[PDB]
Amino acid sequence: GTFTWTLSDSEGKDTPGGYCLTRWMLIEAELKCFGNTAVAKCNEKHDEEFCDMLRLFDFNKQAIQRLKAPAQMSIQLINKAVNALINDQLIMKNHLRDIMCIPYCNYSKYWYLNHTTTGRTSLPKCWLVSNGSYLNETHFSDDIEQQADNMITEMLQKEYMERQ
Amino acid sequence: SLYKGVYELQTLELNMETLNMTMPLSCTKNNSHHYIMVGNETGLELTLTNTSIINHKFCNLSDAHKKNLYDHALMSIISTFHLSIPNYEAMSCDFNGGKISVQYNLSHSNHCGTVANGVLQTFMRMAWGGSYGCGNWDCIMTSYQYLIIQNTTWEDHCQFSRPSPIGYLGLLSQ
Amino acid sequence: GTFTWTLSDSEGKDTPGGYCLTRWMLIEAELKCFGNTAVAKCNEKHDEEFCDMLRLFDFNKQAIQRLKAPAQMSIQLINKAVNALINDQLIMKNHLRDIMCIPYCNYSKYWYLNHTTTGRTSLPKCWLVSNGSYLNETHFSDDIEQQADNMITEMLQKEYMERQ
Amino acid sequence: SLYKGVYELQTLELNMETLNMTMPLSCTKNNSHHYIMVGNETGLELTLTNTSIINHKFCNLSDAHKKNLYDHALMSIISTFHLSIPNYEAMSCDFNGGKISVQYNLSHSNHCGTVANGVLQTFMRMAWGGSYGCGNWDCIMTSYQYLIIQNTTWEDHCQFSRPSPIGYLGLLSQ
Amino acid sequence: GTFTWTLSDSEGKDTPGGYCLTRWMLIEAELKCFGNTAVAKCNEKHDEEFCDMLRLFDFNKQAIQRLKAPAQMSIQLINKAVNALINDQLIMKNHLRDIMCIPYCNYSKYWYLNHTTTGRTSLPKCWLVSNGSYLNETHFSDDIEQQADNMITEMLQKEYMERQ
Amino acid sequence: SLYKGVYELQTLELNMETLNMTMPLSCTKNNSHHYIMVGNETGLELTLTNTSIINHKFCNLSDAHKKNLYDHALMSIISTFHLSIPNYEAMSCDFNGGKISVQYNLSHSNHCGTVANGVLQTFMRMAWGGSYGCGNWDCIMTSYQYLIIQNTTWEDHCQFSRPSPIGYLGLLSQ
Ligand SMILES: *[C@@H]1O[C@H](CO)[C@@H](O[C@@H]2O[C@H](CO)[C@@H](O[C@@H]3O[C@H](CO[C@H]4O[C@H](CO)[C@@H](O)[C@H](O)[C@@H]4O)[C@@H](O)[C@H](O[C@H]4O[C@H](CO)[C@@H](O)[C@H](O)[C@@H]4O)[C@@H]3O)[C@H](O)[C@H]2NC(C)=O)[C@H](O)[C@H]1NC(C)=O
Ligand SMILES: *[C@@H]1O[C@H](CO)[C@@H](O[C@@H]2O[C@H](CO)[C@@H](O[C@@H]3O[C@H](CO[C@H]4O[C@H](CO)[C@@H](O)[C@H](O)[C@@H]4O)[C@@H](O)[C@H](O[C@H]4O[C@H](CO)[C@@H](O)[C@H](O)[C@@H]4O)[C@@H]3O)[C@H](O)[C@H]2NC(C)=O)[C@H](O)[C@H]1NC(C)=O
Ligand SMILES: *[C@@H]1O[C@H](CO)[C@@H](O[C@@H]2O[C@H](CO)[C@@H](O[C@@H]3O[C@H](CO[C@H]4O[C@H](CO)[C@@H](O)[C@H](O)[C@@H]4O)[C@@H](O)[C@H](O[C@H]4O[C@H](CO)[C@@H](O)[C@H](O)[C@@H]4O)[C@@H]3O)[C@H](O)[C@H]2NC(C)=O)[C@H](O)[C@H]1NC(C)=O
Ligand SMILES: *[C@@H]1O[C@H](CO)[C@@H](O[C@@H]2O[C@H](CO)[C@@H](O[C@@H]3O[C@H](CO)[C@@H](O)[C@H](O)[C@@H]3O)[C@H](O)[C@H]2NC(C)=O)[C@H](O)[C@H]1NC(C)=O
Ligand SMILES: *[C@@H]1O[C@H](CO)[C@@H](O[C@@H]2O[C@H](CO)[C@@H](O[C@@H]3O[C@H](CO)[C@@H](O)[C@H](O)[C@@H]3O)[C@H](O)[C@H]2NC(C)=O)[C@H](O)[C@H]1NC(C)=O
Ligand SMILES: *[C@@H]1O[C@H](CO)[C@@H](O[C@@H]2O[C@H](CO)[C@@H](O[C@@H]3O[C@H](CO)[C@@H](O)[C@H](O)[C@@H]3O)[C@H](O)[C@H]2NC(C)=O)[C@H](O)[C@H]1NC(C)=O
Ligand SMILES: *[C@@H]1O[C@H](CO)[C@@H](O[C@@H]2O[C@H](CO)[C@@H](O)[C@H](O)[C@H]2NC(C)=O)[C@H](O)[C@H]1NC(C)=O
Ligand SMILES: *[C@@H]1O[C@H](CO)[C@@H](O[C@@H]2O[C@H](CO)[C@@H](O)[C@H](O)[C@H]2NC(C)=O)[C@H](O)[C@H]1NC(C)=O
Ligand SMILES: *[C@@H]1O[C@H](CO)[C@@H](O[C@@H]2O[C@H](CO)[C@@H](O)[C@H](O)[C@H]2NC(C)=O)[C@H](O)[C@H]1NC(C)=O
Ligand SMILES: *[C@@H]1O[C@H](CO)[C@@H](O[C@@H]2O[C@H](CO)[C@@H](O)[C@H](O)[C@H]2NC(C)=O)[C@H](O)[C@H]1NC(C)=O
Ligand SMILES: *[C@@H]1O[C@H](CO)[C@@H](O[C@@H]2O[C@H](CO)[C@@H](O)[C@H](O)[C@H]2NC(C)=O)[C@H](O)[C@H]1NC(C)=O
Ligand SMILES: *[C@@H]1O[C@H](CO)[C@@H](O[C@@H]2O[C@H](CO)[C@@H](O)[C@H](O)[C@H]2NC(C)=O)[C@H](O)[C@H]1NC(C)=O
Ligand SMILES: *[C@@H]1O[C@H](CO)[C@@H](O[C@@H]2O[C@H](CO)[C@@H](O)[C@H](O)[C@H]2NC(C)=O)[C@H](O)[C@H]1NC(C)=O
Ligand SMILES: *[C@@H]1O[C@H](CO)[C@@H](O[C@@H]2O[C@H](CO)[C@@H](O)[C@H](O)[C@H]2NC(C)=O)[C@H](O)[C@H]1NC(C)=O
Ligand SMILES: *[C@@H]1O[C@H](CO)[C@@H](O[C@@H]2O[C@H](CO)[C@@H](O)[C@H](O)[C@H]2NC(C)=O)[C@H](O)[C@H]1NC(C)=O
Ligand SMILES: *[C@@H]1O[C@H](CO)[C@@H](O[C@@H]2O[C@H](CO)[C@@H](O)[C@H](O)[C@H]2NC(C)=O)[C@H](O)[C@H]1NC(C)=O
Ligand SMILES: *[C@@H]1O[C@H](CO)[C@@H](O[C@@H]2O[C@H](CO)[C@@H](O)[C@H](O)[C@H]2NC(C)=O)[C@H](O)[C@H]1NC(C)=O
Ligand SMILES: *[C@@H]1O[C@H](CO)[C@@H](O[C@@H]2O[C@H](CO)[C@@H](O)[C@H](O)[C@H]2NC(C)=O)[C@H](O)[C@H]1NC(C)=O
Repeated sequence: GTFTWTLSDSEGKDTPGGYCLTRWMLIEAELKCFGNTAVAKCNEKHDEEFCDMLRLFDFNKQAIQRLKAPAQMSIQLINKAVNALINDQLIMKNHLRDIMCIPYCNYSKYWYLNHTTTGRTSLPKCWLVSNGSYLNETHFSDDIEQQADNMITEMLQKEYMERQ
Repeated sequence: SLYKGVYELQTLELNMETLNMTMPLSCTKNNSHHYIMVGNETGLELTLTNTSIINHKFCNLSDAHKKNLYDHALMSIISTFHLSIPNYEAMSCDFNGGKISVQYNLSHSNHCGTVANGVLQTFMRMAWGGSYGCGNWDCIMTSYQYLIIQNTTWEDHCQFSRPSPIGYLGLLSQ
Repeated sequence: GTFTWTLSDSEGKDTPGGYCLTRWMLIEAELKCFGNTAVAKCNEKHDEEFCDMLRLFDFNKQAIQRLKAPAQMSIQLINKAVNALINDQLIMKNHLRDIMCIPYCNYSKYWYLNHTTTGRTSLPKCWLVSNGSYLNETHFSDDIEQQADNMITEMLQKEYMERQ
Repeated sequence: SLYKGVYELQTLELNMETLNMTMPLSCTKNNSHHYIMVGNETGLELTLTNTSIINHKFCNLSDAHKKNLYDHALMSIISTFHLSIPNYEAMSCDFNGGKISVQYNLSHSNHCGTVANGVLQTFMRMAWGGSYGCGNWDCIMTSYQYLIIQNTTWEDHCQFSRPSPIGYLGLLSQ
Repeated sequence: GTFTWTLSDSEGKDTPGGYCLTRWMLIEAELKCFGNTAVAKCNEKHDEEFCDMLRLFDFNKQAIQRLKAPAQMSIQLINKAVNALINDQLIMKNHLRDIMCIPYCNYSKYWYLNHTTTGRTSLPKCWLVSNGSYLNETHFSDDIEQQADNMITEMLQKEYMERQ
Repeated sequence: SLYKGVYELQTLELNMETLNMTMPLSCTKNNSHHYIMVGNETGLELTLTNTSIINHKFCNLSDAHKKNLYDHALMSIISTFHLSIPNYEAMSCDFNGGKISVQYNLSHSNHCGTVANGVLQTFMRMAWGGSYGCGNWDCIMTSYQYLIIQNTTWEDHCQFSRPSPIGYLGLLSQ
């Protein structure tokens, strides 16, 4: 019950921890699961494209399972629900970046770091595009490394405080 | 590729098609065709042409619901597009039978400020695709004279893009 | 002056610390005060029903004390102020949960943990309802315990860093 | 009840009645009656009936402010309710004298898409109470033919609920 | 690349770290630069007037440099972009405070602490006004000191964890 | 001044004039004059007077764009102000030639609820300045009979204030 970003309050207790995306939810991929700590970051972050997409999937799951009603789109339901589920500022910033020919997120692919042998995952970040294609890791090599360092720092700080 | 010795860079790609049951998805084929899809059965094509389908100089939109309408979802989507456009009545509409369609007259005299642009801008906003000469978007124009909105069937319409709820949702946010 | 969630900047300096709710503000209860640390969490949290209610009371107090004007409702004032004071997303999520028959907050009662002999309080969370009644602590026992552990962790981390 | 040995679970309940001086509070009595209250003196009842109060086929709403209106707060609340409803003129209004009242005709031919539902949905939204068969809320209907909005006095109207600012505020947010 | 509050993703790599405001951006002042750590706070803070102003300047810079188009105001661009760049709640709270004759931020001057010999800076906070003039540091002496203590605490906590 | 021994209190002041190329700035001179400026060339004065400029009892606003309009930016700003005001047609407009101007008739019979107040309130909101008797802002009135909006040139208009984008942006947020 460490996830507040979700609509219902059940989701966390079912999977042992973390949050899983099944095969059907992914393109050309098998089941992937992210650590509880990283997923829980969406509870407070109010600036991440991944978290909003994650929330839409959670919503969709609930709508399908909860509404016994014929599965017609309830347009009224979406029009009502979107204000609660989506951060419109992210939508507009990516729209704005596209307008100004600045690399931006088009909500496709997400890139994350995975610490070898431990399977420790960062929360995924959006893989930016410009001029009809994706940007190379070379352009944003620096950001990739910043995330690696952020993960290292958390690991060490935890060890020190656990040791205390 | 290991960063700082131990962190592998790994990728994830989302399948947004699974969201088709609750929200419309926008997917494009090329600069002339954008497609909005509902569920696994229907949708509307948005297309740019130099020909017409409607010979009317008027839009019978309110009559489309006065008559029992053909699909609340589609009428809602069409209305949303129209409501977004700032107005001016440069629109003709048919809505006769199950085949529902609307046509906009993208006419102008300098084009800056016309509703024809309001239509073009909304059209592009509805389906970003990859949006590919970095000028201002504010007063733009295209070569096509007309915009057609028409019902269609569940086939193809996904090239240079994949279905995404973002277009529709973005307009709701506006 | 550790509270930024308030409208005026005076509120904290008056009571020794923390924030108090008088008898008149509570149902069938006497004065209750919460610790400064917990109250201050509302400065950054943007997802808590309790904090928005707390803010409305603070607003109300200021409107009554500040406006010398006949106490008519200024509808225009509320219509103007609400956008700043209330997180509409919380309102809509609880509305949505009700629609989908998912337990939700109806802004009534709030449940908190109190560490014995020290009086250390968590910030209160909303007590959910469904099908005309309140949910038992059994259904959300897990969340209650998560909060207890969160409080324990903070206590220990503080002791260790204070010791350093 | 001590969690982890030392944490007592303790409860708090808010008195929202103290907010009556600055914002309207919504409180219900049953499925036929919802009450909106102002200050410590007045308010409006919202009720579902199968009888009528207004014999008009028209609403003299603008005339209600043309004439010096009877209370800006109440006119504002009434207007807000009406503005929320998507439109269609299935409303009749009196507003003659201090007793102000409005009546909606909840008429329909399949009911999905009617303004009668827009009214029913807004009505319920305005006063959640405890909202108690998990179907879609989008196209719903009730047994009552009419909705009456009328001034009233400061008595009772709180059963299965307590006064709360949430209903009103939620509509402002929309 | 530690700044996410910006529109483009380049801004951080250019200046060695931190964020600089040139002479042209300041009134009666020469170049000033703030530390990276403090600036980065705007990535998560959703309640600070300084951060929104900072963002407008960043936007302006990009619009001028990126748009090759004649520099006419694109009103449509601003009307579109503002929703993403400005926290309207701050605008409304200051508006509300002014209405109620409560000291408020009018987005003019900002006050910060600077640790001597190290040049360590807090993120600036808005200097409030009321009744046609600025408030004295005496009225908000307490807040100034709270910030000084917050900086001290961070310094010490870092030293202890670095030592671990 | 060192706090806790080591922290100097230092100040920063922002120059918002550098933002003139992308967004309008509001700057005042006194209670009778508020000025909105664009780029480094033009702007609109907002002024409170007891005289008139327009002898019309009507506003030719739509004709202002029907005719090739004189500046999209200014027409947009004027429209925005007008749209903000809740309505009532107590407005006359000229827009003839490059000199564009509008005049509002701030007429009332008790003033509470008139559009004249809607205009006064928006006017003040547009340019806070320093806003300097703590009564409610809701139903206020001034001594001036008319509001004039008129094009002007790039001179002065900054006393007791400095240019700021906040006024305009605040109205967009509303
Ligand atoms: C975010 O931004 C990125 C970057 O622009 C977009 O990425 C593009 O995604 C599209 C769709 O996945 C790629 O387009 C093409 O997809 C074809 C698959 O569909 C075909 O077959 C079905 C039937 O099964 C038909 O219905 C359909 O009409 C098509 O005929 C591929 O076959 C295409 O292959 C061609 O290009 C590749 C190069 O990538 C060559 O190797 C092939 O030989 C062939 O010539 C093609 O892949 C498009 O390529 C992607 N671009 C890039 C740079 O990767 C994202 O779509 C966008 N948004 C989201 C939400 O993801
Ligand atoms: C959030 O959701 C919860 C759960 O549904 C709601 O909780 C309900 O709250 C109401 C109001 O407090 C409870 O309703 C009844 O209140 C009566 C008190 O008012 C009476 O007297 C006044 C005069 O003083 C009259 O004006 C008024 O009309 C009433 O006649 C009690 O007397 C009722 O008692 C009956 O039920 C209890 C069981 O609880 C029996 O023991 C009694 O003998 C008697 O039969 C009753 O309490 C309602 O019971 C609460 N429900 C639950 C499950 O607790 C919240 O109101 C809602 N929102 C907010 C903001 O709180
Ligand atoms: C936030 O709130 C604060 C507090 O109210 C406002 O601060 C005021 O700012 C204004 C403008 O900076 C100060 O007003 C006066 O500015 C004059 C400068 O402009 C003159 O010269 C130009 C040509 O160069 C002309 O175009 C223009 O019309 C003016 O003639 C000064 O000359 C004035 O000086 C007078 O007052 C001072 C006292 O401060 C005396 O010492 C002088 O001798 C003289 O009598 C004056 O400074 C105003 O004083 C400031 N008030 C306070 C309390 O500091 C902010 O503007 C507001 N918003 C923002 C965004 O900053
Ligand atoms: C629209 O989205 C739905 C998902 O929301 C897509 O349908 C899903 O298709 C997969 C693969 O066929 C089904 O997976 C398997 O289904 C069986 C039977 O239910 C189950 O026993 C397996 O364990 C597994 O889950 C999935 O259930 C099904 N979901 C639903 C709700 O039907 C649908 O194909 C999408 N439509 C379009 C046009 O893309
Ligand atoms: C609407 O809300 C107001 C509160 O905002 C309620 O009035 C309050 O009632 C309490 C109890 O009677 C008063 O408490 C005591 O008042 C005396 C005299 O002021 C004071 O000396 C005591 O120390 C104590 O505060 C409280 O002051 C009063 N507040 C106000 C502003 O009048 C009112 O009853 C509510 N109305 C309804 C219909 O519920
Ligand atoms: C409206 O804002 C622009 C800034 O966005 C103001 O123009 C700026 O004026 C300064 C001082 O004259 C220029 O600084 C210097 O310019 C030269 C030549 O470009 C350069 O070599 C120096 O290193 C330095 O940057 C600045 O470039 C110029 N910026 C632009 C975009 O023109 C303008 O004065 C403001 N208008 C009003 C009415 O206040
Ligand atoms: C991070 O790397 C580990 C190690 O490969 C991944 O764990 C494996 O995931 C695959 C997924 O198909 C399983 O088949 C393996 O059994 C897992 N264990 C190992 C040690 O291989 C982990 O999934 C990666 N993280 C993510 C989110 O993909
Ligand atoms: C987008 O694709 C469509 C479909 O292939 C192209 O339109 C077709 O053009 C041929 C040749 O003129 C006609 O026979 C088909 O009937 C047309 N199909 C449709 C659906 O109109 C269209 O020209 C392409 N546009 C761009 C910009 O590439
Ligand atoms: C869109 O849907 C309509 C029906 O909802 C289709 O119209 C049918 O068209 C066929 C072929 O001409 C007729 O035999 C049917 O009688 C029509 N039905 C009705 C009630 O309109 C239309 O063809 C579809 N359009 C596309 C492009 O798929
Ligand atoms: C639609 O028709 C118009 C009018 O013929 C086309 O616009 C002209 O195209 C010729 C080339 O064939 C150019 O030399 C002219 O300069 C164009 N006119 C203008 C005002 O630019 C237009 O290209 C046609 N559109 C499509 C999609 O075929
Ligand atoms: C947590 O528990 C302590 C201990 O009971 C509470 O402190 C008491 O509160 C009551 C309230 O009526 C006072 O009468 C007592 O004098 C307080 N002291 C003790 C030791 O009993 C504290 O209030 C509780 N926390 C909350 C928020 O209720
Ligand atoms: C809600 O309560 C009201 C008030 O008790 C009920 O309406 C009353 O019904 C009696 C008997 O027909 C009449 O004599 C009263 O005049 C009615 N009062 C009012 C205010 O209309 C109403 O039926 C109840 N509704 C539900 C769903 O329980
Ligand atoms: C609502 O308020 C109005 C007055 O604002 C009340 O109307 C009065 O009703 C009594 C009884 O019939 C008359 O004697 C008065 O002359 C009326 N005054 C005016 C000016 O209308 C009305 O009764 C109230 N309604 C309720 C249900 O309380
Ligand atoms: C209002 O009047 C209508 C019409 O008489 C009532 O609706 C019918 O009620 C009978 C039972 O008396 C049912 O058998 C019918 O099937 C109902 N009609 C429909 C279309 O469902 C309605 O119940 C009355 N409403 C109230 C609140 O008394
Ligand atoms: C905090 O204080 C230090 C020490 O004065 C400032 O660093 C100096 O800034 C001035 C700015 O003109 C430079 O000329 C000096 O060379 C800098 N070094 C020293 C040691 O004087 C620092 O800028 C201050 N912080 C801020 C944000 O103003
Ligand atoms: C605000 O300043 C203006 C400009 O000085 C004042 O209006 C001037 O008044 C003189 C004397 O009547 C006239 O000759 C000028 O033509 C007026 N100028 C303008 C632009 O109207 C105005 O009275 C001042 N208002 C306040 C409240 O101080
Ligand atoms: C505002 O701008 C207009 C032009 O855009 C100015 O109008 C001109 O005024 C002069 C002096 O009377 C005439 O010679 C020009 O022919 C006018 N041009 C047009 C096309 O209107 C007007 O004076 C400006 N107003 C202010 C106060 O600066
Ligand atoms: C505009 O004209 C009106 C009408 O003459 C002025 O209002 C009156 O001013 C006299 C003083 O000259 C007061 O004794 C009256 O009480 C005022 N009337 C009202 C209804 O209050 C008004 O002051 C003039 N406005 C300006 C800016 O000069």
